Amino acid sequence: RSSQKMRLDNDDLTIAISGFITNRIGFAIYIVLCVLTGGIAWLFLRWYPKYYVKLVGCATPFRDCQWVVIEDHFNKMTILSIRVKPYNLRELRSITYCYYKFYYHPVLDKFFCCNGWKDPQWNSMQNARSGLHGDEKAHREAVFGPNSIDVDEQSILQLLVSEILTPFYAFQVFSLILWLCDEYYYYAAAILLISAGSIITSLLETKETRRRLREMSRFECEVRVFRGGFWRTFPSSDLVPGDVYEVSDPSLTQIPADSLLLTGDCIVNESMLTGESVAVSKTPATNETLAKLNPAASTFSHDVDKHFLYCGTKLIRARQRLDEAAAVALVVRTGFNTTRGALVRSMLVPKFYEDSFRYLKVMGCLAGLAFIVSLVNFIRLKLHWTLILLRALDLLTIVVPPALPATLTIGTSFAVQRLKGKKIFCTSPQRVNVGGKIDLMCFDKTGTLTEEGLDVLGIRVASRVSNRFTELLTNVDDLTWSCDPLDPYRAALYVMASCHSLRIVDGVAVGDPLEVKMFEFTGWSYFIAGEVISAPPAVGVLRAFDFNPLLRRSSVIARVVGNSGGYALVKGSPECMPEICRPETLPSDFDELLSYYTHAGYRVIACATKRIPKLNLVSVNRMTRDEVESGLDFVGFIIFENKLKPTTTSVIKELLSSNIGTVMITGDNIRTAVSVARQCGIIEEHAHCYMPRFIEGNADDCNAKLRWESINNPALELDPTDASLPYDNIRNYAIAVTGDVFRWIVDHAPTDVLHRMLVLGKVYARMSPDEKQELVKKFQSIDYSCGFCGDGANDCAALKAADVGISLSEAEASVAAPFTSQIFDIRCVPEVIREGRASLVTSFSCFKYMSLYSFIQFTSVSFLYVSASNLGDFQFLYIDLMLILPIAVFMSWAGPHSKLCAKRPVSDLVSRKVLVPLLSHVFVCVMIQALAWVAVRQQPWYIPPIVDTEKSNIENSENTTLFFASCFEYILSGVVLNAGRPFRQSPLETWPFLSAVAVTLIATLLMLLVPPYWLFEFMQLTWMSWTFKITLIAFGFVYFLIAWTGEHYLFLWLARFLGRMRQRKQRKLYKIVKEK
Ligand code: BEF
Ligand SMILES: [Mg+2]
Repeated sequence: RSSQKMRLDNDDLTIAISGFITNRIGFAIYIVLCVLTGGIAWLFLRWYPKYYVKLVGCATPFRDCQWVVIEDHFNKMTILSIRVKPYNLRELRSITYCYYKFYYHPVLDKFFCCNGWKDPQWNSMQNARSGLHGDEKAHREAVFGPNSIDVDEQSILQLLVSEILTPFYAFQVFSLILWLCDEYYYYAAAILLISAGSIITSLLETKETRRRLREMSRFECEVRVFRGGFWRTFPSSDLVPGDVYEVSDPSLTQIPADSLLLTGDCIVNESMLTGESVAVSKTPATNETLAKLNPAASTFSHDVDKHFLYCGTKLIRARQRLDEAAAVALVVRTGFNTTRGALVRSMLVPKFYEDSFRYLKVMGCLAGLAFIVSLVNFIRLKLHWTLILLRALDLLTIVVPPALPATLTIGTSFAVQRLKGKKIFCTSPQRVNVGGKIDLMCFDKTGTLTEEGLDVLGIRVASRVSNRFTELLTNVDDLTWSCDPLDPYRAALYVMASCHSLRIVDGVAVGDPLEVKMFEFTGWSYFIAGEVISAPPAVGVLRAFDFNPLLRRSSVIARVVGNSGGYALVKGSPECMPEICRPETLPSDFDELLSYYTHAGYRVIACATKRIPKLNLVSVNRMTRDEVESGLDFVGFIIFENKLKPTTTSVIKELLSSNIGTVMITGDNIRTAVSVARQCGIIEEHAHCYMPRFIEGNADDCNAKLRWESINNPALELDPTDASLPYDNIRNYAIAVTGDVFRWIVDHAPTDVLHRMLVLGKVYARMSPDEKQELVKKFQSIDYSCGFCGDGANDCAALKAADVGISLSEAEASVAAPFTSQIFDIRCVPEVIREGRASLVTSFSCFKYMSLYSFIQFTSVSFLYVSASNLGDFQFLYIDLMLILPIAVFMSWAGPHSKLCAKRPVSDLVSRKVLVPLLSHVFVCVMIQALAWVAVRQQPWYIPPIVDTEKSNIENSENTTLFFASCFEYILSGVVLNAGRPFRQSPLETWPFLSAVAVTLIATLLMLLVPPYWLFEFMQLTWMSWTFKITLIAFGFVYFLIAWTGEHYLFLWLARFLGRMRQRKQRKLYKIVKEK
């Protein structure tokens, strides 16, 4: 065999592998053998390697191969090499591509994806609790390896060539060489140092930020592993499949590796990997799950899910110790194979400046014509042969300025610093300019909009005087004073505060996460719990009949200090309670209130009490459970909820103000996602909802029909044959799609169902990571640009597909986003949007200015190549150093405004609104230069330029006039082409830029009006007339006025005028279509 095609199911790649030996016996044209090119051939074949491979390697079978080459379906090429190890076949020939680790098979002569995955013959029969008896940490750790070591930025060269190395290098290097050959001492060095400093600074900054963020993601833990029948502590990075450890140990807080409980139980919280906001319980494996276990499965059935622990899931509680341990666990998948890991690896597999590429190619095309005409004129004047190339090739390096990327990078860093000054850290500087075109902002529910746990909302009390519920009573302070365990209020306070199996450790209890929050809601101090000292008596606890799967309630026998008798306090599930309680106490509104509080997403809990007169140390053990819950008295409801973060609503309001659509994408259920949306503002307060349900046939059938119904009032609907419009509070509505209906729609849709759904859909629930990324792709296909404020691994993949990615937890693997935040809130988005818009407008301003610079320079030179006399060699330097770089750099020294606006900056460079003002600025600048030149042509003397010689003489009156006019144009155009009040702070407010402009203009005025004689010789000036010296000032002033008035009024009007003359986004059509 000599080739192979894989099939990668986790991410569709279908890679192609082919093996090649190293150089031939004769390799005289190898990359370094082409030393005549040196680095040129290296550059040529670094990106496109087909010639590289055809030059070097020939086909060899995989048995004797020396390096393999990998080809995915993007037609993107890569080259890897095999490794070698001499023990268990006699050699593990293998390769590694994007963290997939492919093993050779000496028997069938093909590659395999880790031989699939292992199900050991010794493991999983009945009892794999023996442990790794002997040497099974060396003979088996070689195959599997350590736990999730990512990369150390393989070499600096890839980072340099990807993040920083712009395509402008070739012409820039040629320009530096030409200037070196043309006696440019100062400016070549200035350009080289500025570019090198900026690039090295960027590379070092990004490397250090990446290191700082990656070091925190290690999360290394310690575990008490069985080895050979002994108990030994070990680091978390020393585990292989078939190795037992223990869970009940207090020092453990996160599951090390994906596992399978064998003895005991536990309660865990899988929030981040799935999205559910409810803690889950686990149970052992009964020798039937072990046989029905294939670790290769992408997602398990319900049983094996019920017995697994997922790596990274937070451990809440375990069966406590009796010196021993009661929660052992087996290890099945370690490394990248873990479910949390597989998202990280599959994230990295898939690999505006093109406008600058267009400008570069157009400028090169124009430089061709300029070169042609310059050579024609030079050969017409038959000047010295050497001087028919150098000064006839400076045209190219002055029509394609090389100082552009440096100033763009500096302007970007002036915003990256402001971002890092607000606790927001950026790991990819390019995305800042993408922040100014966000037209949709997607969120997540658990962890970003709302806190990650359940919080008690209030207490409802079933009075005994009138069988009617009472108000919400959100605070215990009002609870204590309320009156009518004979009093139901106290019988509710006791059950909230006492009656729980909590084990306090450090003044804050640890245990089941439901009654804990209840305990802190009570606020008392904790086998007796005395009330807060700031009148409630002291409660005593005797014995607890705790939770049972069959009977959903728990009970406690308590004794008040003051009273002689005792009480039985029970807390349970309202579904089963009424058959226990005394029927003449239920307030007849039980069903309605329960249904109301359940159909909104909340969760409820019922309390009941029973007085018992005779209680002693004997009857406590004598009486069984049934007598405790024989007949009791209902008290009321304890209502949970999913609390919002305190500041989310204001941020959502401000985003809705500035005409930015918002949607919510979650993984929880829909019944609470709708209510969470309705509280904050994503859905309007009175807007209806509409859900699509299969009228007949599940997602299996391709012919199934879908009915779009309401939620609050069934039997009502909007159109299905498809209009997504109200059939037959009606102008506003929103569609909330489940997680399987969306899959069926994307599988089958008339392309109008999908589009109207995507325009109207607001609250998606039960969505999976692949569903999330397909949704983001469809969102971008209808011509959006959607940011994503995700926080967990469950939505890591989407964070890569979005245009702008934010994150809320740098600790976990959500570092995929180009951004990262250290203040966990939604208060992070408006700042990013503001900075993005300001950076966009500043980048366009600087780009237009630096592209007008070239035309100024070219016109000034071309008025002079008629007589073959350049500007000089020091006026060039003054213009290119003291005039451009200060103005161009300091024009980006500002910050964004404080408040958002409904407006939006332009985003397309080649549009008919960024280019027309530029060309008209050119057509006023050339007008004023040629005007001054004509003004000096006739009225003043000395106007003859010296006839052509071997050395192009440069002391004329056609040099000095077109040097001052050019200088004034540089300064004033730099002032005018600015970004002011609409998206930045007022220029008058910030001093650096305006003071730089003032000092430079004073310098020029001093050099013109009364020039020092030593400087009058240092440059090649010539004497002028007082009147003409005033005239130059007048020309500068009128350029200022004309440029300002045109830039604010004229050229935008002419833009629309020419657009209308030329008259002779897939969405924003559907909105009008469905306006009703
Ligand atoms: F925690 Be979220 F659902 F990504
Ligand atoms: Mg999550």
